Amino acid sequence: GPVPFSHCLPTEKLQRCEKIGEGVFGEVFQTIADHTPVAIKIIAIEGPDLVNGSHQKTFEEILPEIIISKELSLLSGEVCNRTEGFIGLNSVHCVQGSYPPLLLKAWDHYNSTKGSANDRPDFFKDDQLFIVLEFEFGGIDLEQMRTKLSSLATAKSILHQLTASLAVAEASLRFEHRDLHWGNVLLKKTSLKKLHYTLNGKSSTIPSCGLQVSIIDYTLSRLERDGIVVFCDVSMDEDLFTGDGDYQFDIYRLMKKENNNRWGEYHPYSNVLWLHYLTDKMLKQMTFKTKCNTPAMKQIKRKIQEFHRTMLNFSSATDLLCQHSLFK
Ligand SMILES: c1cc(-c2c[nH]c3cc4cnccc4cc23)ccn1
Ligand SMILES: [Zn+2]
Repeated sequence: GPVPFSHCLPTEKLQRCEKIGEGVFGEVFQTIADHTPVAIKIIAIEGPDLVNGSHQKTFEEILPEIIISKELSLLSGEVCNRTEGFIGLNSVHCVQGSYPPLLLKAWDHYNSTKGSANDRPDFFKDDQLFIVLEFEFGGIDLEQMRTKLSSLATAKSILHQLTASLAVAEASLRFEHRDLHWGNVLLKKTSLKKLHYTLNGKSSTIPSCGLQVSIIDYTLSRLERDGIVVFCDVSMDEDLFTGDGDYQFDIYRLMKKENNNRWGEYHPYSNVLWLHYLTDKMLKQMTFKTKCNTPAMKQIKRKIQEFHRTMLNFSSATDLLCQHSLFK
């Protein structure tokens, strides 16, 4: 059976909710559970009302996200193919109720301060179902940190972390993110100097520059285990491929070209495309505490420029991580 909203979000948890993000198919709140920060994603399912410009997902249409979230969450505890560069999934519930006024309050504050593209979620009836995913808290997204990084050395760490994470998921799960815009890259402060990953049994380190990167939001993602493929089939979707105003929206069309609109197949080139979009963002749309005025910064910039103009000649995140000069 579904449980009441109160079972997942009792009052003290609701009272500490702060909205941190959104999309067509999800509101995301930060809160505290057992004195520990968490991020809660809430998705309306199975209901008749339009929400945020779409029909609601069915339970079946949400399973891919749940499954892929569970799989990627495993990767921090594996051995041969191991990374912390995804996000932990703690729990999944099916909840029933109208939307809690306290969530509406936090939604309102977000709308007042950052602005929303979503409908105010205030029209759901007390029979409405939602999926509630509780994740580990992964930090602040790269878009909101676009004026906050220390230098291009930090950016280099971020690219390396992302490439490694995607490589490990490629090797373990034939994973493609398929929607890795800069909202889906989280940064968190760490006092670790060196982050560790293991790819096909070989362990390596990455200088952190004080950040841990987490890749989030598996709504468009694809993977497989033992020949069973889990993905979001967008072969008939029209909107996803007619965006403009940002390279982000070319990526969707370039992915479609690479895979011939067959979304069940494995095309890890999609990870390269996203990494290219991210590198592009770092070179064009970011401001740094240290400017381009030292030999070191000139060199790292030159290297990231060389990465930008050569990376699309590689076939996967694995290929980039193993072969590209940037990571040597
Ligand atoms: C839209 C926005 C988001 C989103 C923005 N900022 C976030 C921070 C999180 C931290 N940890 C874990 C998950 C988190 C999720 C988000 C996710 C999905 N769709
Ligand atoms: Zn429970």
